[PDB]
Amino acid sequence: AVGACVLCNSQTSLRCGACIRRPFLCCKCCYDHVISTSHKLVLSVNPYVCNAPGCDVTDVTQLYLGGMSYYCKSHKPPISFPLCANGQVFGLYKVTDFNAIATCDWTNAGDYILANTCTERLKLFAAETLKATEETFKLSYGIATVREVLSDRELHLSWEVGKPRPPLNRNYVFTGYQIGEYTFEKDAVVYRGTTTYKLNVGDYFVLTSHTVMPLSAPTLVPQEHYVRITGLYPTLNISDEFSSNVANYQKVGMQKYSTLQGPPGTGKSHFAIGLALYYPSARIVYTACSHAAVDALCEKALKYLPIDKCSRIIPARARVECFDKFKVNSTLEQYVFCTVNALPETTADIVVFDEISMATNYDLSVVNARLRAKHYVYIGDPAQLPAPRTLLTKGTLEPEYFNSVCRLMKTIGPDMFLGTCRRCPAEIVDTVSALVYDNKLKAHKDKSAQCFKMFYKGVITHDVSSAINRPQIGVVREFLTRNPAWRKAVFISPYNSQNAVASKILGLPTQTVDSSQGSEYDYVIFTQTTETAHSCNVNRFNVAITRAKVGILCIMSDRDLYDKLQFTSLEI
Ligand SMILES: [Zn+2]
Ligand SMILES: [Zn+2]
Ligand SMILES: [Zn+2]
Repeated sequence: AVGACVLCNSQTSLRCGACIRRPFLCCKCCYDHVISTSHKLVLSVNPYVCNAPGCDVTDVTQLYLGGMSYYCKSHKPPISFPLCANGQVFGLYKVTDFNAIATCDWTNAGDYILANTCTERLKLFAAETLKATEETFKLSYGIATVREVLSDRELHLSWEVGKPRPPLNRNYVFTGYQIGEYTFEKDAVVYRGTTTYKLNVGDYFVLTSHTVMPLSAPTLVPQEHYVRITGLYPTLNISDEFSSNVANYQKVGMQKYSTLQGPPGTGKSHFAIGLALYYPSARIVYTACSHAAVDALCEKALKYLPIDKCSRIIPARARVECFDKFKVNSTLEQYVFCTVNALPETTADIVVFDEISMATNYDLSVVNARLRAKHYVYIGDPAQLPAPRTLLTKGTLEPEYFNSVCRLMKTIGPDMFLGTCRRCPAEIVDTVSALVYDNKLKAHKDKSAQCFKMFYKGVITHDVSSAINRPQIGVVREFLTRNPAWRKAVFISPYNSQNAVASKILGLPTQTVDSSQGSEYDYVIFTQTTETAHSCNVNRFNVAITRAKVGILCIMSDRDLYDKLQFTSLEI
């Protein structure tokens, strides 16, 4: 019952029994908590409660020390000291922001803003509290039981009354009863088991709520600048292919952590792998939140780094298929490729943390906890998509509050900017450069003259809250009859349910904007589906249209975003 004060570090025996995470608070801080919030339970070796038989007074503000023991006003002996006096709470060794973090329900943007503008120890408290609150909310959704099994990929579900039903997308992973993890898509529902299984009737599905470990390591270790490349040995022969990156590579070596903002198709992957070739003896751990981002770093590594010195870490509770072509789970290889959640406790010359817009402050802490390293490299794009905040329903989370790295990239700027898009037709590069990159992103490719926009609001139907626009798909179908090059196009929308309808009617492969992030395709068809905050978010829009290598068709609901597309407008 003895720890350091999460606000100021001062030793104490006071934790807040009201806070879900029960943080150690110093007497000066514990007071300013209890006297400002509904949080009145203080703990030490024993609870600060009235010790008189049958008395229920736990409010420290109505409590006194009578000898060794605590009493309320009604029970205290004549010789007693109140537990709250002169801005302190009686403890051994004798905050506005802490209070808002400790009591918020995390449904408001301002809660995430504060969890990212605050002091560094408060970012860990916030990150821990948020994640705790996120997991306890999963317990609020109704259990799903299998009524009947139609096919090997479709069944009929019965939903517990008196509890709400979860969104049936790829985000929401269920546990079958442990008969493998399962997702569902929309009275016929499409089921997808991790382990293939004759899905027994009576079997039930639940959202597994994993207990939240406390955090220790800061989001960002403290910054160190060096006069010379520290702890790394650069090649004197580096292939022309990576010549562009040498100054950035020397910056990586001359400070503790560095930030790389790389817009779509600007060479983030190339940069990350180019780092190993420039520091050829350096042990490098390649990490991201998702298997897809880590796999993408693997595909690049396979092309440039010796396969014998690469390992893909894969936890024995596997959830998707991972990259196969490396030795699996060899923690000691020079090159290690591993999701944040699966990181081993180890050291490294360089940690490369990729897709940083998708990381939470929880993830940034875990990494600094599990990996002791000479250099930390943070790669991604704050103009791209953050991790979903399942609890956030009010306000929009701006890129400067995604996590500590994005806040740095949005405030003091990134240490390094990849400024030339080599993926996208210039029509797309020019659109996004103006929209989210302050005109700093340059087109390598010419205009493709295969980038089209149509303003067509259509009709918005909903499967629950998930939007569908059949007329927008109708327009796409018409377009395809006259544009046969697009037969191979990937269909993209901000909505799973629009994607389900586009699958049936068009037969095109289908992606949400959020699932499309990090991928590229020759041709993209985008239906905005709706005018909502979701569908008009400039980051989501940016990702949507930068997936395309050759052509994009955008059926738009929003005038502002429509007019900004530097595309040939179509009629109908
Ligand atoms: Zn509290
Ligand atoms: Zn304190
Ligand atoms: Zn009492």
